[PDB]
Amino acid sequence: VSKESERIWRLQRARTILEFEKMLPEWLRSRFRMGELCKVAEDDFRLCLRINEVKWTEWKTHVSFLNEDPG
Amino acid sequence: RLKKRIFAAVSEGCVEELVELLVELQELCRRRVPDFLMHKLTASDTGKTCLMKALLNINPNTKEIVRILLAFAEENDILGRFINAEYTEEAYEGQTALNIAIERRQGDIAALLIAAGADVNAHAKGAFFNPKYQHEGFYFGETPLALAACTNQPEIVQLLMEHEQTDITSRDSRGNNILHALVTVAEDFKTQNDFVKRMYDMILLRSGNWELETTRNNDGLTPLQLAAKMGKAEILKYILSREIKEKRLRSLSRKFTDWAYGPVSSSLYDLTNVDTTTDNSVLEITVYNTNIDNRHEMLTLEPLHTLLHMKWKKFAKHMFFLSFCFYFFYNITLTLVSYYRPRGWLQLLGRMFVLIWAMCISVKEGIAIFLLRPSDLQSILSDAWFHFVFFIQAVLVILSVFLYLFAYKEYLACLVLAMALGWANMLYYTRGFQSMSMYSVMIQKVILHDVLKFLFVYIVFLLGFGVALASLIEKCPNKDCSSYGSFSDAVLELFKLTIGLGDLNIQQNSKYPILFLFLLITYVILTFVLLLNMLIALMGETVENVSKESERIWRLQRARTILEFEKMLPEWLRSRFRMGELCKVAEDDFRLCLRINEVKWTEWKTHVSFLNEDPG
Ligand SMILES: COc1ncnc(OC)c1C(=O)Nc1nc(C(F)(F)F)c(-c2ccnc(C(C)(C)C#N)c2)s1
Ligand SMILES: COc1ncnc(OC)c1C(=O)Nc1nc(C(F)(F)F)c(-c2ccnc(C(C)(C)C#N)c2)s1
Repeated sequence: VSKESERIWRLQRARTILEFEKMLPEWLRSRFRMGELCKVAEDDFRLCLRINEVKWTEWKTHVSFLNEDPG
Repeated sequence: RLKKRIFAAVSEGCVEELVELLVELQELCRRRVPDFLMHKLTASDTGKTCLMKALLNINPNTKEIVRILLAFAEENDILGRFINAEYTEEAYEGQTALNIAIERRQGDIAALLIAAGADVNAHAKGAFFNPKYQHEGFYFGETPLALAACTNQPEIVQLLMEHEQTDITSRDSRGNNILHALVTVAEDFKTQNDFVKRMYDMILLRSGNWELETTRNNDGLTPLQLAAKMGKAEILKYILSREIKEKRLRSLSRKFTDWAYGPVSSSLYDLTNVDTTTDNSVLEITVYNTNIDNRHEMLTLEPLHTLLHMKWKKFAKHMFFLSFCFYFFYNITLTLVSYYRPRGWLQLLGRMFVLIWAMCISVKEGIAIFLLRPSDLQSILSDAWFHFVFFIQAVLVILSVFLYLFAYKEYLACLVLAMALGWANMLYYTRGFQSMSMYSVMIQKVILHDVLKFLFVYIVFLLGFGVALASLIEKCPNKDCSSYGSFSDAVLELFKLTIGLGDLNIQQNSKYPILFLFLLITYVILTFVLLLNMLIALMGETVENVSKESERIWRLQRARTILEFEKMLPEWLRSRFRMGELCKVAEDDFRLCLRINEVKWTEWKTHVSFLNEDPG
């Protein structure tokens, strides 16, 4: 029942987030506008969302990346 | 341009012959002294060279590419200033090609660079490698040895440690050496699978000497005190009980099993920077730091656990019982002067007792509050909170005596409040005994968490339905025509409807009686649902969680009480108690060891080692 209450809270939270995003005008929505514009290919330039993670298990040489200088 | 051409030729890696041709052309242009060559081989803005740019972009043909690059550098007497070129940007300042070859987990190329003269003592002192927040930057110790250790590369660590020019005892920007950095980097077992403990053991044995463990960073913290400060419980458990059975590296041990026969084992733990006789030991740090929430797991490690147990048995049990007895008799006298109030032979003697003891309690708990750092008050079921209620009660007592000496009538409110709060504060002492600990923590959890939330929502219900049923009731010319008359009348009737002292059938006197009874039955149903909700939350959630949470809170309060009592004693008394006896460990070691005999009846192994084989 606590799973159920937490799940209901998360679902209604997402629902009211989307409700509130619909009330704003166009300019306020464009001023919030989640997502940074990023070039991912030769000429792609698609809006992305950045997520940092730390994994201490899958040790691999890093050969796929867009920037060679992290930060 | 040739710089961009060579850079792309060395980064793409699909063409090594193209960089060979460009290097032939570079030698041709150089035929026309070293500075022009390295200005055409390193990006002037950042400082990245063809070695860095080649190692950042790894491909199956990068070993031959770096061989070609180092050959061209050696054939020009420039290898020195080329293989040890570093960044210049304030983000990766000091990063070298060895750092880049180790972060890419390139063992062959790393051995190549070290055998070609790369300074293994380079310090990546840039804002990326010394960040302020994780996930933006990565702190490893600012050294290729620390980088190879922090990223689980035991073979590169062996290669760097078997080097002669390497420096294991080198301190980075923060003063952290390899061991402070390994402590800073350790996370958990469900996150790292416990390789930092293995790297710690390896780097400590290979450099067999106390210079790494006795080094203080820019905060004065050794690796052990640093593992205590940030709650690295696995690293701390490893260090605090670390037994080297090798005959030469046994002085690096902290626990010396010298006795084991069957399931029994009498070991000798080390108490050098542990047993509360130094500036800030592992015991005091482990007990007093409230920025981790891992103390429950760290106060169970063998030396700290037995040290707290023995401090208790020796003096703190008695000091706690005397504290409890004094507070109990102070509360009894406060009760007696509250009941027998004036409405001076021995009464004033007792009042002066409670007044001087209230002043003493007030100064004590006020001192404790002054040096009471935040993050202690993070949890409500924490001992730090009690200093506040003890202070408030002592303040109420002295304020009531002040108001009684003068001609005020409100001294009785303060006196009765002080008596009630003292009897409540006895809960601090019942949380110090063991059984009463579980009982009192369960009671206080119920109250402070669930009773207060339920009481907030229930006060909302009470006030709402009291206004609703009071506005529905017609004024009438002044004996009790109604029962839900004034607002306080309605709130009282609803409250004692909840606790079972109320009747649904009263003098109506209202003009909308069906709406009145609908609202009343709605109150009853909603408050039953709320009551049963709280009751279900209690009966389900706390049958398993607070069961152990009781032991957690008891252990924390016990440790904090033991340590403050030990601080209260005079220095000669502390010197008298001072658990732990001297023991010769090596040629000249002579450390204060604590003997702990542990019988584990689930033993399947054999023991052959000793310090005094003759069982004590
Ligand atoms: C709305 O329901 C609730 N919602 C949340 N919490 C609740 O309890 C606090 C309740 C509830 O009804 N509680 C109870 N009240 C009483 C009363 F004695 F007062 F009658 C209970 C009772 C009655 C008779 N014999 C016992 C013994 C001593 C055997 C036990 N045990 C207990 S039980
Ligand atoms: C007297 O017994 C009854 N007879 C007939 N109907 C009843 O229910 C309406 C009842 C009954 O239990 N009433 C109650 N009133 C209250 C009050 F909060 F208001 F004080 C209850 C209470 C008080 C304090 N902590 C709880 C916890 C959080 C432990 C729970 N759960 C519940 S319980």
